Amino acid sequence: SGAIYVGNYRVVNRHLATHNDWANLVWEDSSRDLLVSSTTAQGCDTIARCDCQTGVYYCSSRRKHYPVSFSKPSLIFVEASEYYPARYQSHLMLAVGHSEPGDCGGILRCQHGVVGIVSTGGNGLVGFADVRDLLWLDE
Ligand SMILES: COc1c(NC(=O)N2CCC[C@H](C(N)=O)C2)cccc1C(F)(F)F
Ligand SMILES: [Zn+2]
Repeated sequence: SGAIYVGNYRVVNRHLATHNDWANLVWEDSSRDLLVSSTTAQGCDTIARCDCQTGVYYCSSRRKHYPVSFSKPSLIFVEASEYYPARYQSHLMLAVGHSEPGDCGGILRCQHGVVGIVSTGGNGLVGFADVRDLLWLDE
């Protein structure tokens, strides 16, 4: 679990969005596993606007932060799950690191701000949904 809170927006994994997220929907994209909902309160977070390929993520299944080197946002094949058929997920960045399904939502940050959230993983890999291209989150 986990979310990004920037301005009047809440960014979550689309597959973990609640009834209230859908009732306050701003934008969603199944191909990216992202959903953004509106908030009444002003959020705590800053979005990175950079091309960093290293950073630190929070791993809830270890209660620890880990440093990672990750690939540039790209189209990656993701096996079928209960949430989605087998498909290519776009804007996904992979890294070697521990992750379990419940780790989705953990934030990846670099020195500039929030980069993205945990969205996929397995076999010593962790995948992050990028949010740095979503310039409208800042206005
Ligand atoms: C494949 O199972 C996982 C997952 N689950 C997912 O990646 N997915 C399930 C949720 C939607 C994701 C997506 N964005 O489509 C895919 C995450 C971390 C670790 C593992 C594990 F180690 F068990 F293999
Ligand atoms: Zn950066």
